[PDB]
Amino acid sequence: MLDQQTINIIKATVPVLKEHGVTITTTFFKNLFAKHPEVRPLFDMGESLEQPKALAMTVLAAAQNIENLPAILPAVKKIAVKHCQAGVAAAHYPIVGQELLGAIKEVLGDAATDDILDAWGKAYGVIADVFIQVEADLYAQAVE
Amino acid sequence: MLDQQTINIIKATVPVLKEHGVTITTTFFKNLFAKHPEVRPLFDMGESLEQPKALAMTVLAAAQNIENLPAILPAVKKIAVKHCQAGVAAAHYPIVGQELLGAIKEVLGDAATDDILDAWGKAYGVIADVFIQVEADLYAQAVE
Ligand code: HEM
Ligand code: HEM
Repeated sequence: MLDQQTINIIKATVPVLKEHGVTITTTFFKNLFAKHPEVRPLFDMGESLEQPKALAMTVLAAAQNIENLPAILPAVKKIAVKHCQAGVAAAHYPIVGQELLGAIKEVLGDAATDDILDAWGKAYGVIADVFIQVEADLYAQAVE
Repeated sequence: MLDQQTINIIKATVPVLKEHGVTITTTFFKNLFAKHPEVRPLFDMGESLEQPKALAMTVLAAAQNIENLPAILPAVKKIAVKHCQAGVAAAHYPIVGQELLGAIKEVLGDAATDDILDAWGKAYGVIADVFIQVEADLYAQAVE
């Protein structure tokens, strides 16, 4: 669980990140696909490489709700179904986290202190752990 | 969210409460029904007054998992269905919390420091909030 200052940072800064949403989203996907070619096949439907554009913004929405994560469970469950369909693994989450933080660092710029970036790293980890556990149980459910 | 000290108290003491499970369970239900006659109709099937004996022990099991509450979601969802079926309200949860804490105080006796009881109050609140939100979404889902 997160300490209070971590939560204060998330609550205080997420509106800034949301205001600059288009930059976060596009930087995130650019860096994800460029630096991690191994995940590109998961985003291949069917026709140029396709993107769930709300992915990063949905992390931010979860973070905004960091104190009432149960409230976002209906969204999580639906996304989790798509993840398990696509073959998302627990080991993917640190990769997504790394590139999200890179995008956050870009948007915040001079305002991107180590403590603030650390805070978002911790928040992402808590949010990812929710998806990871839900998806693990979904994977288990599929071979009942 | 809970602070680290609160969590550490929960982790350290929940095994003691589990060892004394039968006393917690029986004290809880005795006091619940005696002190809150208005909830008795919810435990009325049909033929003696009925008890989900695992109710308190399931709070303790959730507390054991306080750091990975997503792990208990498959159980929570199933219990939530039963709650919404029975007519459990958000306003009921503080009542159950009160009588659970009363039972904990009974079992711990000499060891029931104010800080330990406060920690269990906070932990219960977090756990109850999970059920409350899930059940609120279930209630809403029923009239879509
Ligand atoms: C960590 C938090 C994450 C969040 C909040 C998130 C959020 C989302 C959202 C909102 C969608 C679109 C769902 C829809 O409208 O159908 C999506 C789709 C997708 N995500 Fe995630 N995601 C996360 C992590 C990941 C990770 C680690 C991967 C690993 C590659 C991943 C891969 C995908 C893929 C492949 C799709 C497309 C599924 C499809 O095309 O049907 N996501 N995600
Ligand atoms: C975090 C708090 C709570 C937990 C962990 C919990 C847990 C449980 C469990 C394990 C059951 C048995 C489920 C089954 O095996 O079918 C149950 C049933 C029940 N609980 Fe809860 N409970 C909680 C709060 C409450 C509250 C606040 C009320 C308000 C009166 C309540 C009323 C009931 C009733 C009436 C049933 C019987 C359902 C049936 O007969 O189908 N519970 N609960």
